[PDB]
Amino acid sequence: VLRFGGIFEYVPMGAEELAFRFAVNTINRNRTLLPNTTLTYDTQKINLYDSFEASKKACDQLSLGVAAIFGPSHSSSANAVQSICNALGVPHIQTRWKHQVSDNKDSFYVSLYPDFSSLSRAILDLVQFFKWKTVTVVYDDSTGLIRLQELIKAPSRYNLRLKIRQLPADTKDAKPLLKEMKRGKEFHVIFDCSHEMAAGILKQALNMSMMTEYYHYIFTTLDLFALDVEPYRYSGVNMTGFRILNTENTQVSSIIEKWSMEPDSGLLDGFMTTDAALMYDAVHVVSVAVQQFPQMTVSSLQCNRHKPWRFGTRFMSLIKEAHWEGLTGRITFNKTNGLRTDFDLDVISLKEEGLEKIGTWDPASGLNMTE
Amino acid sequence: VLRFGGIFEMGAEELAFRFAVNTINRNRTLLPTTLTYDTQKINLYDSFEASKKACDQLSLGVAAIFGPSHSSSANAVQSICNALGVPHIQTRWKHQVSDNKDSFYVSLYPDFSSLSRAILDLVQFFKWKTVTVVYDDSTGLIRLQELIKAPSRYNLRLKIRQLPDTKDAKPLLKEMKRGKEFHVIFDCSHEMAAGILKQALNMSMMTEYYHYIFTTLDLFALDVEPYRYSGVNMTGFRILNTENTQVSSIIEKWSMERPDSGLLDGFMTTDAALMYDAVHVVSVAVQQFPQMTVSSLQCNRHKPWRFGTRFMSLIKEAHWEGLTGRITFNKTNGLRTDFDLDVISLKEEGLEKIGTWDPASGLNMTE
Ligand SMILES: *[C@@H]1O[C@H](CO)[C@@H](O)[C@H](O)[C@H]1NC(C)=O
Ligand SMILES: *[C@@H]1O[C@H](CO)[C@@H](O)[C@H](O)[C@H]1NC(C)=O
Ligand SMILES: *[C@@H]1O[C@H](CO)[C@@H](O)[C@H](O)[C@H]1NC(C)=O
Ligand SMILES: *[C@@H]1O[C@H](CO)[C@@H](O)[C@H](O)[C@H]1NC(C)=O
Ligand SMILES: *[C@@H]1O[C@H](CO)[C@@H](O)[C@H](O)[C@H]1NC(C)=O
Ligand SMILES: *[C@@H]1O[C@H](CO)[C@@H](O)[C@H](O)[C@H]1NC(C)=O
Repeated sequence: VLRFGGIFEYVPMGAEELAFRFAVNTINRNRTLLPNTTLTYDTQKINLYDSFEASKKACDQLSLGVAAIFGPSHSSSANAVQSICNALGVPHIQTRWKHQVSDNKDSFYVSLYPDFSSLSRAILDLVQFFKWKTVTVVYDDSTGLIRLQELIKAPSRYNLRLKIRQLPADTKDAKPLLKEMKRGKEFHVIFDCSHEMAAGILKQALNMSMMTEYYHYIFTTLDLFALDVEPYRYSGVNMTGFRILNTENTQVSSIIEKWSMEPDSGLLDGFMTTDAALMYDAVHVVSVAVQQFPQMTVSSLQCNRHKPWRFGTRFMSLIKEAHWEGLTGRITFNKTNGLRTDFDLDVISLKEEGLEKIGTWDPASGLNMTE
Repeated sequence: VLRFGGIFEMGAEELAFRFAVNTINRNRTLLPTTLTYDTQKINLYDSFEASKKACDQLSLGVAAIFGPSHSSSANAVQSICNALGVPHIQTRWKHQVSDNKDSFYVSLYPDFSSLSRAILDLVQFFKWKTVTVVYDDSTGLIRLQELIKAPSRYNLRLKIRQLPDTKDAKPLLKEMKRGKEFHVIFDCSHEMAAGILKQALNMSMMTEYYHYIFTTLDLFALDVEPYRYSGVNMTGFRILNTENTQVSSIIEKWSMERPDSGLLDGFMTTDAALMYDAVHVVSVAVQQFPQMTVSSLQCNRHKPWRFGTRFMSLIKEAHWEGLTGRITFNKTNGLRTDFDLDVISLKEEGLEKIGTWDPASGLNMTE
């Protein structure tokens, strides 16, 4: 019997927090996992973008005695708990993308979120398939540039002429930006934002008769198809994106169901995000690591009192090597970056019947289209 | 008599800090009071060690911490400073976040959105149609983003590359030479720059066809001797007013205290000059607040700093003529968005001021 850690936003409850609890409870029930063990956990609710509070709440979970911390979903917060985890030798489990640094030499952490250099290369692979010559990439926050940088420096190695814009704070302030694209005849567009931001801008692009067949939008969000695309079914507009969540598999469909069993924004109700799906998978991927390490026993470690974690290098090694078929498909880590650089995607596009798989992608095979 | 804080990777910023408080002590005009300080040497890119060393300086009792010169390290001490209400003094650019609501901090480094707008103002003056922007690390994209999204509002067609090893820049140079990319912007440290110029030279890439612009403000602490009569054009900016002799003599007694790399020996970087100015800009704030007294504050024991909101207010309002010119802060971002630059270019006599710039006036060229 051992304990896990968790840090989530403070507020109604969070979707990642529920995917975490729900995950350890189905690990308890399921015989195959922990036939001689039981998962308990400790939840901490911190105000995000607060490195200090995240570090303290982290140290409280460390003295309490955890085998791994599932840190916050933010840049600053996650970097703090990542450094504390690397110091005291306790594994850090990130479920989102954060800006990494070459200088940084932390090793006690892994990220289940699909390496975003693989996704940027999948996007341009999709632009190659569409034979696009021009394209306007519009991002939400500045980190978007660091994210899909492999796409930004394609025009230098390729024959591409892409403009690049950004949208302000207000959601509905996207109309002026849309006026400039409409006016600039920029029909091929990539959007770097959350599926919520996306559903919001599509509702405005619609008001600006911008949903014709001339336009073709690609989306960064993997939760693209948790969107109510009903209003744009027969508008003639094309839309494409990726999906790492294998909802095609019924095992995944039933898990998503018992999870959803527990407003007019444009989103569909009763859906599981990839952030929630990645937290659920994280719990399972670390459960298979501890499964191969029956001699595990948490320990009370203090931040002020320097003291590495006993079974750290061993546990972290079993985690970076773990291969697990989860909701998001085959899960494996780049031995160098402990970063998930190899994964399977399903390219999907809007049709007159709705969004549907038109092919697959992956860093290896490249781009396979079911013509 | 009060104490200051400092965190560094001896270093040039650390010496500019000590040197700064010692000249504040000597100089009558300031502290007619005495400055003592506490130095901490942390391994950079270590949020944890930076937070602990910071809390040790907080319990010790400081009036302000001059945090580390890194993203992660500076964000940690920035959050701790905002919590315990002690002013944070950053001297470099770090990626800021809209969500972040910390207020106890200011950055003397010139707002990099003003510099990105000065760069394109320079590209407008040169009437460049094409241009290849090559950055060093990924944060460069976030930095000069105001330039990257110019092609959408303007008539510009700029490529964009990244460099990996210093000497591994040759393949990148082959692609530019081959792609006829003569107009080039470089986003890197003056050390990286001096290194790539030495290679561009070996590749007969220093002709009059090429024209390089540089992000580094320490551009002209470079040995540009080998490219004097090569015919190549080179341009950059300078916020350090070495033209002013007061600044020239300070830089001198500084270089009196402390390899074939392409750099010039005995120079003061803008990072060191900004630390020196920081100490003075915060000294003028405490000068207008004689009722100041440091306090021992604990991290585990929540307790804001008494004269925090007041001190931080006197600092964000402080106007000070320093080594880097007039220093003032954007009331909203506590970020130095208004400053004076001196555009400089390589001639047959060497680098020299060919004009000035600033967010207000725009671009003034001494034709
Ligand atoms: C679109 O939005 C405008 C306001 O921006 C509103 O006045 C108009 O009724 C809308 N047009 C339609 C028919 O959707
Ligand atoms: C692992 O990381 C290296 C270096 O970033 C990268 O080149 C490689 O593609 C990654 N591994 C895989 C198979 O994705
Ligand atoms: C440039 O570098 C090459 C390879 O090291 C060297 O052989 C050559 O002499 C250099 N060019 C000159 C003229 O210095
Ligand atoms: C560089 O400067 C000289 C000054 O005479 C100018 O004639 C030339 O056009 C410039 N080089 C470029 C980039 O054209
Ligand atoms: C401060 O920054 C804002 C952008 O955040 C800018 O619009 C404003 O002009 C700056 N303050 C002034 C008036 O100098
Ligand atoms: C242009 O520079 C001159 C000095 O050469 C300066 O006196 C003048 O104020 C500048 N013009 C303006 C106001 O932009």
